[PDB]
Amino acid sequence: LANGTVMSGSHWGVFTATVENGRATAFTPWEKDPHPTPMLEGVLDSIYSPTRIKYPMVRREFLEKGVNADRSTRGNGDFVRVSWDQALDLVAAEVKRVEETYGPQGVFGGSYGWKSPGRLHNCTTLLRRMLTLAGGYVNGAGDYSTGAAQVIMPHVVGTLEVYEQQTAWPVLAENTEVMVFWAADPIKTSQIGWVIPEHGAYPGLEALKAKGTKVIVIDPVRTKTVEFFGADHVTPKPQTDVAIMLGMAHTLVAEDLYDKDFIANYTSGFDKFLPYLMGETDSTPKTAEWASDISGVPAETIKELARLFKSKRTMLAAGWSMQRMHHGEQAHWMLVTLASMLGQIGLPGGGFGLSYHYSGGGTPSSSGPALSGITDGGASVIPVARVVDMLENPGAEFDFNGTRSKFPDVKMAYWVGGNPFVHHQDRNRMVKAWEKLETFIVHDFQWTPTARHADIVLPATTSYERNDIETIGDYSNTGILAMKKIVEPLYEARSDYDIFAAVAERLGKGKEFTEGKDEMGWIKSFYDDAAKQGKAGGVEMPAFDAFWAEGIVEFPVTDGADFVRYASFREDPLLNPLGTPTGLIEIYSKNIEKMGYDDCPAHPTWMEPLERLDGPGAKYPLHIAASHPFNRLHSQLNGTVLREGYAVQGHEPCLMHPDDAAARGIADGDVVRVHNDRGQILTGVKVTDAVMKGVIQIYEGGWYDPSDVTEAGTLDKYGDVNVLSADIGTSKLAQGNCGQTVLAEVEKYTGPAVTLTGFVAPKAAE
Ligand SMILES: NC1=NC(=O)C2=N[C@H]3C(S)=C(S)[C@@H](COP(=O)(O)OP(=O)(O)OC[C@H]4O[C@@H](n5cnc6c(=O)[nH]c(N)nc65)[C@H](O)[C@@H]4O)O[C@H]3NC2=N1
Ligand SMILES: NC1=NC(=O)C2=N[C@H]3C(S)=C(S)[C@@H](COP(=O)(O)OP(=O)(O)OC[C@H]4O[C@@H](n5cnc6c(=O)[nH]c(N)nc65)[C@H](O)[C@@H]4O)O[C@H]3NC2=N1
Repeated sequence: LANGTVMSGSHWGVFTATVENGRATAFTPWEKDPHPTPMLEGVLDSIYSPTRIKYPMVRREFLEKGVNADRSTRGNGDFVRVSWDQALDLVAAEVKRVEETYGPQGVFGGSYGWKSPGRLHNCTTLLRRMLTLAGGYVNGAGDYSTGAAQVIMPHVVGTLEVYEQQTAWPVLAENTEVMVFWAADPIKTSQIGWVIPEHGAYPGLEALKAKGTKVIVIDPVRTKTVEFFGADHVTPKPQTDVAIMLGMAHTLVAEDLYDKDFIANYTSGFDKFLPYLMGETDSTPKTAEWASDISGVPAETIKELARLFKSKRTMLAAGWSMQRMHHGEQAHWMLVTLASMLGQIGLPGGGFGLSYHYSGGGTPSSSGPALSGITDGGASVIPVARVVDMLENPGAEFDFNGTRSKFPDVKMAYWVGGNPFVHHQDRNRMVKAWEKLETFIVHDFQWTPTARHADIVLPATTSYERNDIETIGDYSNTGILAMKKIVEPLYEARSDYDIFAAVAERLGKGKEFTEGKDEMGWIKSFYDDAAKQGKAGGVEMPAFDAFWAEGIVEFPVTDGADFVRYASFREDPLLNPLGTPTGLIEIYSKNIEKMGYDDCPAHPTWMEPLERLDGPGAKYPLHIAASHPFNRLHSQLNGTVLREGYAVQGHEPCLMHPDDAAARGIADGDVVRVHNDRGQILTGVKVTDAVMKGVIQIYEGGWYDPSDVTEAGTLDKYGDVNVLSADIGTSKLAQGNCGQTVLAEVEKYTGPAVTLTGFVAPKAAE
């Protein structure tokens, strides 16, 4: 057996693995990583944990009855182990049957998911490459991260904005006087990257602290971002940020402080927005006092913040939680409007930024080339979060960005690299709608709730059991890494590439799928490509084997540290207008006006959400800050040793304010039932004043562990927050998810003891 070290990467960073007798025994972070993630050891563990999928399995009821199977029992763990050949024969037969019987509209291939990095072993693209050869499929559009923001921004500033390079960190360090983190916790969220992360946000944050720059955080939770900076902390009732922003804008107009020149020369539609702000249209001036009545933030505080932002070089760095809510489009649209009134857009250190908390935005871009990877080669596309609406309403129409389409009639769903039975909203609704599917196939290397609900489960390998290549730095393009194989594939696990190649072979399309190339053949072609472009661009790169021997190639930064977003638009709006219909920032959109959507007006507007903390006639008393986990990447790593560090009596933790806990006779460490009209879950409480009164925090990603799959509304024993969320569109414009629009009640759990079954494999899978 092998003994030695091997370097590779992941969504958590670059690392060196120590291998002893063919087993990985430790992951040590890259010496050049400025801030490694404590989660790295959970990544190692995920390769060997009790929930690792060993063999290909088929649900017994499905094996026995096929389409006539009782579908209500999916998830009960009654699986039968089969050989790879029979499993592959079955999958290929089912794909062909559905394609022939129902056409491409019958196969849902959106397969949303974070998967693992890698240009070759991209499971979701490989799935689609195979389905394309099979006859076609229904795809998903957008994502769960910025579903609302990515649709509204192109109407306001002309581009998606959320996934674009930010004004460089060093520019902020030298110019910014006030840094505001609005609904953003960069310390927590910068641990991860879509491609390999360089953790560039930490050096930037540390430089701001060293400078003595003033930091203000607007978040209902006193996060580590607040603590690291000793920041001025404002806590609004969740879902009221728009009211606060209107109050600030009203103040700036009232005191005649706003930048009339910026407004006049760089925006369009402020004249149509002003009457609303003044209360002419509805007899309700949007004053700081009015904002206070809604948000709970003192009127004088709202006024002082506005005056401060107006007089200092201020950067508004906003997160995405506030748009993952009902009417989410309004949040960043109003933020940009407020930013316009301040008039600092395009100035070094001023304006706004929507990606400082994500994958290193702001970290200086190098002059390196882009790496390419394998490609894939009723409406045929639906907004990702409308997946259950589609299942329930085949043939019904839906609105999206000014167009109206019909839902296709789906009979099969194939999922890889994703965990919809954890990520999607309103679990109970989803569990029932899933019965409309004749066949559900899943590939994963961990027994997630999604894998447990499959008709056919195929064991995939992790990135550590294969070779790949990937970029370091979504925005910085720091370099290219050789993701070298660390250990041999465990049990009967196979790469998604091999599995799909075998299925395609059975469809008579093996050669079309593989292109006659093997793993290393594909990898070399991607590298050689980047190398051709590199040399043409003046960047020197080694030959393939030389690159592989060293394991990494880094690129030089030329002028990337000087980047200022919107500077050219500000310098000359005549030569460099924006990509909007007017060429200016659209505070009022004529196009959106023409759409006639009741839930998405033509300018930023405060609207009552479905449910909110202290809202009129609200039924439940507490808002659940269902945000991103500190110690998991969504659901990833829940089934590893890391869980021991945060579980409370074996359950997902629930942070609760001492006043809220006392009113209920709840003590620190108690197991509590969190419930509303949609569902009920058990969590373990940690009493802390970190969360504002009226708000509890239960992160998304907990592995749903239902008591009885056949019992409607069954209790989730572990703590999947999505058992409590509603499944509705942000509005007709974007149809984004509202995963953080959640109210619930909590009571100490005194019922019978439950046994956690989510972190051990199904008995038959052992
Ligand atoms: N550690 C970690 N785990 C992850 O799962 C993870 N996922 C990655 C992905 S895909 C994304 S998309 C990003 C997520 O980035 P995003 O900004 O969406 O993050 P969240 O954690 O949902 O929310 C950030 C903050 O918003 C606060 N907040 C919630 N409700 C409100 C509100 O109504 N008003 C205000 N002002 N603040 C509010 C929360 O309390 C939280 O501190 O993180 C990325 N990074 C990640 N890191
Ligand atoms: N209430 C709520 N609040 C939220 O803020 C929220 N965030 C949303 C966001 S922004 C996102 S992106 C989604 C995340 O939901 P997503 O489904 O992306 O979550 P992950 O836990 O990353 O699941 C990825 C799965 O891929 C598997 N996997 C890894 N690599 C491979 C591979 O190479 N082969 C195969 N076959 N499988 C692999 C992992 O083991 C894991 O089970 O949740 C969304 N849901 C949310 N709900």
